[PDB]
Formats: sequence, structure tokens, C-alpha cells
Amino acid sequence: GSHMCDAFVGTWKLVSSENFDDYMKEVGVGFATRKVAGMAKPNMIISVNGDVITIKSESTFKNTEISFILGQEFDEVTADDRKVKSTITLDGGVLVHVQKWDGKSTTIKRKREDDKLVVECVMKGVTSTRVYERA
Ligand SMILES: [K+]
Repeated sequence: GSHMCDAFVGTWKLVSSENFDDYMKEVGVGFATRKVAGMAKPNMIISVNGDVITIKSESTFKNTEISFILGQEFDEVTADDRKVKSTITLDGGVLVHVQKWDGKSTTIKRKREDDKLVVECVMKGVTSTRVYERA
């Protein structure tokens, strides 16, 4: 069936993270914003309403929300307030998310492994990995 919904929906709390500072620095985030965001350990709520997928991130620091349809490009406003154009597709069961803006691109993969949800964000060379568990 759509096994995609079952795989992704629910509430995910961050449990580990590597290279995030470096990833943000590369994406262009200011030093103070990088630091506070580095400590924020946000939740990622994923939901599905028919064809429309929704991903929220809530911390005390900052909240964000995207709603989208796979393959359909949409305007997104990132946590650091980049005005970007996003496209999220489903590849092998992985959610691939591309952000284009000002000639730059960054790719965010979200993939289920075991009971975990692994997010890999790649900008130019720099790769960051975050791991989430169901809350
Ligand atoms: K927090």
C-alpha cells in the first residue's frame, strides 16, 4: 500500500547529531544562530493528509512547517530564514528534499532505519547527519 505514511508519520525527537555546525556554517548561518540552534534538539512531527505531507519542527528556539506534495515544487522558508524553492520526492522509500536558492542547492534525505529516522543534509562538500527516535 502506501507504506510510506506508516514509515514516516509520528513524532520524532532528536537523539544524535554530527557535523551540524559545519553544515549550517556552509548553508550560511550566522555564528550566534548556529550555536543556539545547535543546542535546541527539536522535535520533527510528520503527518499525512491525503496527498499532502506535512513536516513540523518545534523547539523552544524556533518552529517551522512545510506542507507539500511529492514531485511538486513549493516555496519554503527555512529555520534560518532563507527564502528557498523546495522539491521533495520519494526514492527507494527515502524522502529526498532539495532546496535551491540564489544559485545554491542543498539536499536533505530522510530515511527510516530500524526504529530510527536518519536525516542527512548535504551542502557542497559538507555533510551532516542527525538521528531521531519516536517520542
Ligand atoms: K529545546
